[PDB]
Amino acid sequence: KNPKSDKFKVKRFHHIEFWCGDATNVARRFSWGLGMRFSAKSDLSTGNMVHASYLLTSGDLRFLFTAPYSPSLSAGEIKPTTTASIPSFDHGSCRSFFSSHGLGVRAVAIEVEDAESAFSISVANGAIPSSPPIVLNEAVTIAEVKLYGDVVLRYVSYKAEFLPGFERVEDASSFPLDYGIRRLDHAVGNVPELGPALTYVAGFTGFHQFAEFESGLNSAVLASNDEMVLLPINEPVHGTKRKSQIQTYLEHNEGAGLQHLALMSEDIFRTLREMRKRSSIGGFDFMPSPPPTYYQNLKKRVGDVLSDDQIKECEELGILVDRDDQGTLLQIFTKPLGDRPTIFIEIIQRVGCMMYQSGGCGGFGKGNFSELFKSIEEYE
Amino acid sequence: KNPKSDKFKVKRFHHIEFWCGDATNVARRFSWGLGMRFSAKSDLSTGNMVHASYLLTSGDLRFLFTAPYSPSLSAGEIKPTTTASIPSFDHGSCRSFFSSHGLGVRAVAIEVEDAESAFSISVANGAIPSSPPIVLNEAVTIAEVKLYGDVVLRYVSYKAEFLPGFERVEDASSFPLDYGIRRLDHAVGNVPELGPALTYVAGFTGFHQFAEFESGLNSAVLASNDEMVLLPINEPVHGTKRKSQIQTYLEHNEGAGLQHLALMSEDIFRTLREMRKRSSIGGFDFMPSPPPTYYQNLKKRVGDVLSDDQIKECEELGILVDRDDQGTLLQIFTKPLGDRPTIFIEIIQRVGCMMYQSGGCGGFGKGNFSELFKSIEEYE
Ligand SMILES: Cc1c(C(=O)c2c[nH]n(C)c2=O)ccc(S(C)(=O)=O)c1C1=NOCC1
Ligand SMILES: Cc1c(C(=O)c2c[nH]n(C)c2=O)ccc(S(C)(=O)=O)c1C1=NOCC1
Ligand SMILES: [Co+2]
Ligand SMILES: [Co+2]
Repeated sequence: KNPKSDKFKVKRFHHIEFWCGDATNVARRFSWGLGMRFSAKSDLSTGNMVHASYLLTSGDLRFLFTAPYSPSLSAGEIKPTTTASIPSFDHGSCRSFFSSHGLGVRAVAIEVEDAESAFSISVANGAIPSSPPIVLNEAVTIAEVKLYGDVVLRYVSYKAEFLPGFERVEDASSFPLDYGIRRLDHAVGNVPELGPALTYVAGFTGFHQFAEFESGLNSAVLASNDEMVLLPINEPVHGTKRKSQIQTYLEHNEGAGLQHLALMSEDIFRTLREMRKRSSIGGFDFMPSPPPTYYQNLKKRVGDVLSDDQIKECEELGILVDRDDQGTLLQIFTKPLGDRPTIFIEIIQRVGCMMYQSGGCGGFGKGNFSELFKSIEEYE
Repeated sequence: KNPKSDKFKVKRFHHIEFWCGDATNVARRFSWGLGMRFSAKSDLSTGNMVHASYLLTSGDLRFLFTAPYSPSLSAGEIKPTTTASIPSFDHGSCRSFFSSHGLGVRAVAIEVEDAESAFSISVANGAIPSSPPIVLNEAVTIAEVKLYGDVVLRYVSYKAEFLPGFERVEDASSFPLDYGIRRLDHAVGNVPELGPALTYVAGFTGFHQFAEFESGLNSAVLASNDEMVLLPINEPVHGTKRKSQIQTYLEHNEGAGLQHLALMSEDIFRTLREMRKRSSIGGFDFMPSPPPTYYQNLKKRVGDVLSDDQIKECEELGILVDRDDQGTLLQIFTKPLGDRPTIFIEIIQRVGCMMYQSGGCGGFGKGNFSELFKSIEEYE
C-alpha cells in the first residue's frame, strides 16, 4: 500500500555531497575506485575564494566533494558579495562537521519542482531549517533542512550546468572512466532511535513507509510517491551477543549520520570486476565474501532467476543475492570509505518489476541477514 | 667549502609525515599516483584508539599519513596509558594544523644516532622544543623540535619495524607498485623572512650552507655533514611584476610551511611515464611543460651529457634540465598535491659526482629560472 502522500513534488536523487578536509584527494581516490569522471569544478580557478568543490559523475550518479579554503581568502566578503557557488556553505560548519565525524556525507540532495515551496512546506510541517531557499543566477533554487545528525536534505529545482558558477572540466583532465554505475538507489541513515527519526522525516516530507517482504538493528524505509527516492533509517538493538554495528557507527561517528550509499549498476558483474581490480591500487575494498555454502544454497532460492553460470560469477565476486515477492536483487558492500568504521558503499542491481523498473524492486536484502548467518554455519 | 659542523650525528632522511583529515583517502591516492606500496599501519585494527597512521614506501622513501579519530575513543587514556603509536600526536594540534593549513607536511624526520642527545643539544642551541624524547618499546627514541611554521624536525634513532606498534600490511592489501622513486632528496620550506629562519635552523643543527653554482624569491640550502640531509628555505621577493609564488604560498597556507618535497628516481623517464599515465585517473598532474625552444636550447647546455634521444625523451615528458660545475640534474614539478596552491612534489634524478653519489650533485635547478624565462620568449 502506497498512499502517495508527498507534501511536495519530488523527482529523483540529484547528488550526494561529501564534506572533506581536502576535496582533491578524496575526489581523485573515489574517481579511480568507482570509475566516475571529473565533470565540473568550483574552486580558486573559477573565482571561488570560499570552498573547493569537485563533481564526479557516473551515469546519473553525482558525487560532490567540498572542502573549505582558509577563511582569510574571503574575509572581505559578505553573503551579498560571496564568491561561494554553494551559498549554504559555512567554513565553521564544514570544519566542525569534518572534525566531529571525519569524512562523510553532508547533503542528500533531491531534485524537486520548486525548492522554495519544498522548503516552506517542509518547515511548516516540522522540518528544522538549515539554509533558506536561495536563487542562483535566476536559474536554480537551493534550500536545505535537517535530515538527521549533521546531515541535511537538500532541495534543488531548476526553472529550465550542475550549478551556476561551476565550470565544465577540461577534456584533458576528465578521463572517461565508467565501471557501470548509473544512479543512486538509496541512502541510509543511522540514528539512536528509529521511531522519532521516522516521525520527524515522514512528518515534513509526506514520504511513506516502504513495505518489506535478531542481528542488532531495526530499520524502516521512507519513500517518495513513485518510490524512486528511498531513505532507509537504522537504529541499534542493544543487549545482543555481537555488539550492534549500528551502535559502533554512532560511537565512531559521534552520533547520527549517513551509514551507506547504494549505487545501482547496469552490470554489477562488470562493476565488481572493475572495482576489485583496483582495491589494492587506490580503490575500495570489499567486506569478506560469504562461504561457498551460501552459494550452494542459492540454487534453491534463486535458481529460477540466475543460471549456474551467473551464480558461479556471484561466487567469484562475493556478490550477495536476495529476493522480494516481486523481484530479485544482487548486492555487495565495501569496507568503510575512510578512516572510521562509519560510511560504506553498497553496489546493487535489481532484476524484475518491469512496468522502466519500479523502485526498490527486490527490497534491500533483509533476508541476507539470516541467510548469511545460516550459511556461515559451515564449520562442519 | 663544507665545515662539517653538525652538532650531533645525522644519518639520512627517515620519513615525511602528512597530517590529514582522512588518512585512508590521501594514502590511497598517493600510493597510486606515486607508485608507493602500503607497508605498515597503526590504527583501530592495531589497538590504536587515538590516530590512524598509514605508511607508504618506495625504495627508501617513507610517506606517513596520519589523521585523528574522535577524541571520545581515547577519552579514558592518559599519556602513560596511551594507545597512540606516535606519542607526540595530539588531537587538538592535528585538527588545528589541518584546519589552518589544509593537507601538508607536519614532520620532516631524520634518523640520528641518538635522538635524546639530538634533542638536548638542539634545544641547548636555540631549538624550540615540540615533543620531548620518548623511548618506544625500549627500542626507538623519538623527539621533535620546531622547524618553521607548524612543521617540526623529528629526530628518530634506533638502538638496533617502522615504529613499535605499527604492523606490517597484509600481503593481499599491499600491491607492489613501483615507478622508480627511491629516496627523499630534499625538503623545502617557505618562510616570510629567510635570514631569521636560516639563523634559527643552522643555529640548533650546525647544518652548513650548501654552495650554489629576479623571479620573486631568495633561497639558501642547509646541509648535514655529508650533505645527504638537504633543507632549502625560500622567502618571497616583494614588488616584482609577477606576484611572488612564495608570497602566494604564505597567504594560502596561512604562513610558513613545507613547500616542496624532491623525490629521487633511479629512472626519471620511467617514473614520469608511469606518473603521467595516471594523472587523470587519480594520480598527480604536472606543471605546464616548457616550450620546444627550451629543448632546442638543451643541446648547447647538456649535449655532452644527454644524447639527442634522451633530450627528445625529456621533451616528451616535460622534464627540465640543469647543470652544476660538478653534475647535471633532471627535474620536473607536480601541480599542488591538494586543494591549496601550497605543497607540491619534485621528481629529480642526478647525474655525476661519483666517488656512491655525493649530495646535491648538480644543485637544485636555480639556472632553470632564467632558462625558462629565456626559452618562453618564443612568441616569435
Ligand atoms: C547494509 C546491508 C544491506 C542493506 O543495504 C540494507 C538493509 N536494510 N536496508 C534498508 C538496506 O539498504 C543488506 C544486506 C547486508 S549483509 C552483509 O548482512 O548481508 C548489509 C550489511 N550488514 O552489515 C554490513 C553490510
Ligand atoms: C621549485 C623549483 C626548483 C627547485 O626544486 C629548487 C630551487 N631552489 N631549491 C633549493 C630547490 O629545491 C627548480 C626549478 C623550478 S622552475 C619551474 O622555475 O624551472 C622550480 C619551480 N618554480 O615554480 C614552480 C616550480
Ligand atoms: Co542498502
Ligand atoms: Co627542489
